[PDB]
Amino acid sequence: ANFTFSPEEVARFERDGYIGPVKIFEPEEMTRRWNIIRRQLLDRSLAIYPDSNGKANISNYDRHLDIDLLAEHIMRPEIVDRVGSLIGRNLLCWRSEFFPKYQGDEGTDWHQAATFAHATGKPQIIWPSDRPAFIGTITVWTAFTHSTEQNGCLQLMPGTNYDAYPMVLKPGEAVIFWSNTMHASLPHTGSKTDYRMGFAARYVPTQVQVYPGTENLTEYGDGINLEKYGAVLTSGVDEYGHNRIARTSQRGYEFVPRQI
Ligand SMILES: O=C(O)CCC(=O)C(=O)O
Ligand SMILES: O=C(O)CCC(=O)C(=O)O
Ligand SMILES: [Fe+2]
Repeated sequence: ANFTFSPEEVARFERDGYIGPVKIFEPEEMTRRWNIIRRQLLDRSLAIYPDSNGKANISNYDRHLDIDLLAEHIMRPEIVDRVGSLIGRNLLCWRSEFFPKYQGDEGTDWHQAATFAHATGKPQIIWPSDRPAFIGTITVWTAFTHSTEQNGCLQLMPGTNYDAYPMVLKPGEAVIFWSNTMHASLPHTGSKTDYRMGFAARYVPTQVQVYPGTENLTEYGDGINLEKYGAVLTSGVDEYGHNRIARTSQRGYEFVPRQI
């Protein structure tokens, strides 16, 4: 079993800043899992972040650190072998978050997101640098429900300032892109019972510093509390040790690095 990208695939990712759809799970399997996960999300008894109104809580950040199925999701070979083909075999999953969309939600115009924390503007991800430090993170956006044009799917732009495709996904399919890739989104114009649920997991090679400058902090903002936070070594080895790391989830799920 190997899901590394071909030189071709890797090439078009380099060209577009994204690649998708890529199958992670069969639609029925994804749905089966999401049926469990959806209910488990409700129990926060072991969630690493406390009750708050910050987006870390409201958008359920890093539940892969306490929900078994999410813990397994970020470890999946279908995800890891692919991301590894892009930024290396020594991979860290430093975050996961949910992206729901409901009837009436508006779309967004063309833009690119930054990895700075909203509450403080502090950079969350810092790459090694000679002066400006790169701050991007490969994001794996998995459709837990279908992502359609009708329910507000994302929009990606081919090629890379200058030199409108809808990324529709079936449950279990994912789109992989740099967190700062140019994108937009359509408004949700479907029925009120048709919600879209995307689960995003973000990865950075081991040499990247996650949550820099927080050595003596816990309360970080936006509901994020680093006390029980740790990045997960998804594959390879960590020759750095400069990041908070979680070898095990709050429920005892052991994260055994995959040797692509
Ligand atoms: O969900 C949406 O409607 C837009 C999402 C978006 O623009 C983003 O995640 O960068
Ligand atoms: O994950 C990202 O790309 C940005 C995250 C962010 O801005 C935040 O958590 O406040
Ligand atoms: Fe966006």
